[PDB]
Amino acid sequence: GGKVQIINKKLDLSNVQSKCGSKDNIKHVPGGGSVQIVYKPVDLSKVTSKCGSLGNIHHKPGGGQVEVKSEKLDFKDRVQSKIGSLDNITHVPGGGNKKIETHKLTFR
Amino acid sequence: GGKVQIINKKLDLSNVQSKCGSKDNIKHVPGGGSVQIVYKPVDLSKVTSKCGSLGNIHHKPGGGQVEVKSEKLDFKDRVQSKIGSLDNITHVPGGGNKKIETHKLTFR
Amino acid sequence: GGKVQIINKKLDLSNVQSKCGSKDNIKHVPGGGSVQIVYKPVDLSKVTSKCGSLGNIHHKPGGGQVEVKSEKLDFKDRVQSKIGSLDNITHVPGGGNKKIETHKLTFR
Amino acid sequence: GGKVQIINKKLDLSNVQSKCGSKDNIKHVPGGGSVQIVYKPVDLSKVTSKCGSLGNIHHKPGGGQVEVKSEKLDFKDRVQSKIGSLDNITHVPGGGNKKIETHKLTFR
Amino acid sequence: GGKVQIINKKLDLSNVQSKCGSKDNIKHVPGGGSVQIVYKPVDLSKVTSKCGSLGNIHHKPGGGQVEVKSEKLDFKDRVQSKIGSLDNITHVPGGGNKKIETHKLTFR
Repeated sequence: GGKVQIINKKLDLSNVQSKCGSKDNIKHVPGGGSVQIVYKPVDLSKVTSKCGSLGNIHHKPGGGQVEVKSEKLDFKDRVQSKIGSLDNITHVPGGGNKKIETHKLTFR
Repeated sequence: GGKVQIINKKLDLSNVQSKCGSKDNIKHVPGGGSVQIVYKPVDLSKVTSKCGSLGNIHHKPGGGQVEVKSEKLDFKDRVQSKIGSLDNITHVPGGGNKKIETHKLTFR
Repeated sequence: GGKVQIINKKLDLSNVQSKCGSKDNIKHVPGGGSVQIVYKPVDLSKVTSKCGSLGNIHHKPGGGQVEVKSEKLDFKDRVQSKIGSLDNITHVPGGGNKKIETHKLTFR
Repeated sequence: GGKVQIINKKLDLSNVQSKCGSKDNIKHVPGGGSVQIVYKPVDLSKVTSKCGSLGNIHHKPGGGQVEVKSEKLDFKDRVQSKIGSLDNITHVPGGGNKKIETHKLTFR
Repeated sequence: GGKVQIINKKLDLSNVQSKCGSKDNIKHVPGGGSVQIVYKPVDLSKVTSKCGSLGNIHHKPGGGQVEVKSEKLDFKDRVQSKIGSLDNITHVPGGGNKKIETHKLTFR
């Protein structure tokens, strides 16, 4: 028999803002010969702006209802190999250099 | 029989702002020959702005209801290999250098 | 039979602001030949701005309801390999250097 | 039968601000040939600004309700390999140097 | 039957500010050939600004309700390998040096 009464009269709301930055993986790479790896970028963000808003309204006297709201994420990883491997690289941004040598003699 | 009464009269709200910075993994890399790895960037942030807003309204006298709200994240990792391995690299940004040598003699 | 009465009259609220900085993993790297690894950056932050807002309203006399709100994160890691390994590297930003030598003679 | 009465009349609130700094892992690295590793940066911060806001309102006389709000984070780590290993490196930012030598003779 | 009455009349609040500094792991590293490791930076800070705000309102005469609010963090670590190991390194920022030698003769 209880009464839940909400009265709103003459409400003036304004200027509700929310801002988020950029999310770039690889961007503005003038260099070369590099190894850049972005592995599993998982995002569950939320940028929300609520102005005079109400949530769910429930009127369940003696209900007994079962409500389940679940979010499951399963992305377990098991690495058995090299992710980023760079070898035998000569990188000379300069000029006029002489006799730049790299060697890799593997006798298995 | 209890009464929950809320009265709002002549409310003036303004200038509700929320800001967040950028989230960049790899950006502005003029260099070369490097190994850059971003592994599993997981984000669950939330930038919210509430202005005169109300949450969920529940009227459940003697309900007995079961409500479950769960969030499960399972991304366990098991690494059995090199993530970032750089070897046998010559990096000469300068100029005029002479006789730059690198050697790797592995006799297995 | 108890009454919960809240009365708000002639409320003037303004200038509610919240700011957060940027979250960059790898950014502005002019150098080369380096190994940069960002491993599992997990974020659960929240930047919120509340202005004259109310939470959940519950009217449950003698309810007995069971409410569960859980957040579970399981990302245990078990490393059995090198994450960042740099070897046999010559890095000469200068100029005019002569006879720069690196050697690695492994006889297994 | 008890009454919880709250009356707010002619309230003027303003200038509610909260600021947080940037959270950068790797940024502004002009050097090269280095090993930089950021391992599991976990963030659970919260920058909030509340202006004339109210929390959850509960009216549960003789309820007996069970409410559980839990947050569990399990990311135990067990390292069995080198995280950052740099060897056999020549780094000469200067100029005019002569006969710079590095050697590693491992006879296993 | 007890009454909890709170009356607020003609309240003028202003200039509520809270500031926090930046939290950077690795930043502004012009040097090279170094090993920089930031291991498990865990943050649970909170920068809050409350201006004329009220907390949760509870009206539970003879309730017997069980409320649990727990936060559990378990990230125990067990290291069985070198975290940062730098060896066989020549670092000469100067110029004009002659006959700089490094040797490592391991006969296992």
